[PDB]
Amino acid sequence: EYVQFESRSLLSLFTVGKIPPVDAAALCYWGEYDPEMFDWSRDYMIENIFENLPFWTMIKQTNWGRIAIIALPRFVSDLYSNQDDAVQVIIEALEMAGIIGAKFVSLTGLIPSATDYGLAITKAVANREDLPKITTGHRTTGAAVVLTIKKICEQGGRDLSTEKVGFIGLGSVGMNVLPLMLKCLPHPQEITLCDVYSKLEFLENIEQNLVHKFGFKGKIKLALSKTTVPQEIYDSTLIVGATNVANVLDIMQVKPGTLIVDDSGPHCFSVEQAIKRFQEREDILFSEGGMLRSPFPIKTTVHLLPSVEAVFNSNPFNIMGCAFSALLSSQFEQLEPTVGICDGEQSELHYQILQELEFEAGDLHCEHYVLPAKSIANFRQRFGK
Amino acid sequence: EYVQFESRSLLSLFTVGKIPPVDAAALCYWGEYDPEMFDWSRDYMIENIFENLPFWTMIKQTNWGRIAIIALPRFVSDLYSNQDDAVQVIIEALEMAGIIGAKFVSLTGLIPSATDYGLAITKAVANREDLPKITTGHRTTGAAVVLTIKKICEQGGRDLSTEKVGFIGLGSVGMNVLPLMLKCLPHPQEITLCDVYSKLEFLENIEQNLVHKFGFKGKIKLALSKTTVPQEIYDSTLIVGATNVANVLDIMQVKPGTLIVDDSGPHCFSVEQAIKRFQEREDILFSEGGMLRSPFPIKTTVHLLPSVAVFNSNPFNIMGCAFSALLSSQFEQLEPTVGICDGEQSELHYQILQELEFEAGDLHCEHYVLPAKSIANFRQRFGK
Ligand SMILES: *SCCNC(=O)CCNC(=O)[C@H](O)C(C)(C)COP(=O)(O)OP(=O)(O)OC[C@H]1O[C@@H](n2cnc3c(N)ncnc32)[C@H](O)[C@@H]1O
Ligand SMILES: *SCCNC(=O)CCNC(=O)[C@H](O)C(C)(C)COP(=O)(O)OP(=O)(O)OC[C@H]1O[C@@H](n2cnc3c(N)ncnc32)[C@H](O)[C@@H]1O
Repeated sequence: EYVQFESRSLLSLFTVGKIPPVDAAALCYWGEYDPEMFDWSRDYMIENIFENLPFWTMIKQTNWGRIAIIALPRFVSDLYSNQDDAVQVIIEALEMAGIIGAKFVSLTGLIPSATDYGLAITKAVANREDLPKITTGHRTTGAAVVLTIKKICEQGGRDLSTEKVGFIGLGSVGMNVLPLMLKCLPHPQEITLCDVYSKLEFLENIEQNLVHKFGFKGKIKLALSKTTVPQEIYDSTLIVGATNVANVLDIMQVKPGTLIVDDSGPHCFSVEQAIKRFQEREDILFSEGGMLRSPFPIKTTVHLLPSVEAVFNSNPFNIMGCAFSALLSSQFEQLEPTVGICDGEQSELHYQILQELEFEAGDLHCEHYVLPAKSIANFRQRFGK
Repeated sequence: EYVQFESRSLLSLFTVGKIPPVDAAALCYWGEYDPEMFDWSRDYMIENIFENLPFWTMIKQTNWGRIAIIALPRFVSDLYSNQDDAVQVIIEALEMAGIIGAKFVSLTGLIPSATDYGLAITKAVANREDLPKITTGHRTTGAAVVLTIKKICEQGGRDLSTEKVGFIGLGSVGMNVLPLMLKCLPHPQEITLCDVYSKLEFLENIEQNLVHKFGFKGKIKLALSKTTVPQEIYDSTLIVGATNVANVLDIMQVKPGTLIVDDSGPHCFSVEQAIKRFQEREDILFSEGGMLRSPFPIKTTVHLLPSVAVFNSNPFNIMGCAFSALLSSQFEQLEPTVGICDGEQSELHYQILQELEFEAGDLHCEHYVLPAKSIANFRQRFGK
């Protein structure tokens, strides 16, 4: 009904006028390469499975316009292993996106982290005016995470003002969330900042800004990670994750009653262990942080790659925040696209427009698993006020 | 080499900038469907193999620009039985062609014959301004045939002024050839006009134009067909075919020393029997008529449809009416042709081709090339 499978090439159908142009696009990639998960080398898959070409795989038709989902013919390790190659395949994808009508293109996942947050792309296309504008979409991602913090506190039966909040990963997304949360929601009583040892000075500057720029009056703690989070993080009652490193948090050690919002992909904790613990004990709440719930249902068209071949039954109201960011920039000129580490209060404009449009966070879920509403109510009966 | 196989979609490669745009396109179709498919239905091919989409299958890189070859997702019988659908899929292919750069698009094969010579396409594109221009390319086809007539007489040791010429099929292509032949080459001794019985009045008018308009002083004979060609046609020593019906001419009945230039597709005689007879007796010269020979080798990129001869192709050869779309984009005086146009711009095409050092392709029929030594034997037994 809201999900339609298309066996024919979306690009071919577009070029003969059988499907309309899109207004925006979002670039993704094929996860991570593991030699024990595939029959062939990395180079074989890139050349023969992905054909070294970007692949237009989905259309998301929202009330605010159409988004093409385009997959780069690369794994995440390829983006980091050669930034020049990453930029060149992204430029090939931007040329395709422009032909099919995109005006703005979102860089999802770790594409910003691997490309100087878009700046390496913008410099390589500065001499071109025929390509769509790029955005990391991270201000909208930041607002989706704050909306999820709001929702998981509501579903948990608690107020944020009583929480001890631990931030795991204070990179581009993480530092969009922390100031916006302080702007939009009641201040918690304690904030822990957790990142790797080499970012201690960076974290100490964040602590200064918490006191003197963002008006935070509660307790502040710094927690340095090595291969995993230090044990102090398990003192937090709300954990907010935005790491580029999987499984740094042991979900079996969070205390009963803990709320977890995580935009990390893969998650900073084990999804299968979190689900098992929730099914057995119903004593945590956990969710993706970057997903928005549109007030109107979204029509999704899906064209699977035959060689690469949870789509059906997927929630038709849900859309990823940074993907939707590209439509926000075309609909509302004030919501300018973002490249580089962008510091400022413009995230509040993303939060305000999302609320005026009656977006909220997606219902609590983690990859394939939706937390059933009765189990959430059981958690709330035991661990709320 | 000059032929390059590409396993990836040309359309995909173009949209990422790995293939440059083209200057023109030519539409074709997937031959004829019949129980020769032995394993798959017609609707299964159209719905699941062609996917009801045009298929960009080749690029030809010439010294005068690039042309995309695009196959319509239909068989030839589908074009005649349903002119409405044929126009609809052609307009879909024109939108793709415009996206990949084509300014002019040729309609090859029987597409003009089944679409009122492009008039039906022009009608349905109405006021749309986002599509490339179409052309039948038949004025360039006519120039290729006249160039082949010139070439087969060169190599046969014969001169046209002493020949008895029989035209089989006087449609769009055939009537581009005849006036142009009279204008560019020495007038033959005799001309026979052969078409279907229902076109008698049309042929009678051609005869009046031959004498009073084109200044032909030789003998003119009309000889209609009811199914196969009448016996009068076998009195001809040069036969020029352009029918939309196959196997109306019996190659076994032609006299020794007969020259045959055929643009029919499939041919109006049996290709198998023509080869067999030529090998055993070497008493006929026969060739395609619509094939041009470029002075420079053409580089071809081929993307074969994954479901469904090319490397054995002459890299100098290019089909006349395909090339016509490139001529229209290069030379603004060679206007595109839609409908039965007649006219005498045909000389311009012929003159431009000679200017560019084009000639007819070497004598060949489909996959078979007539060996140059067997051509010399013919010239000994039947030339001068
Ligand atoms: S489009 C919306 C973006 N989100 C998604 O697409 C879903 C998940 N996909 C991802 O690619 C990533 O998980 C993120 C995008 C969420 C990473 O975000 P980003 O902010 O762009 O990446 P960045 O490299 O700038 O910061 C990452 C952050 O994580 C810290 N970190 C690494 N290891 C640790 C440990 N062990 N503890 C704590 N922090 C850690 C990095 O040092 C860095 O600051
Ligand atoms: S790129 C240039 C186009 N040529 C080709 O692509 C190669 C061959 N492909 C074909 O589709 C056809 O063979 C032609 C294009 C050569 C057909 O020519 P055209 O002029 O466009 O078609 P039209 O229908 O206008 O005329 C055909 C002609 O043949 C007559 N005819 C039919 N049956 C007979 C018989 N038995 N005898 C004599 N003539 C016959 C038709 O009445 C009709 O007038």
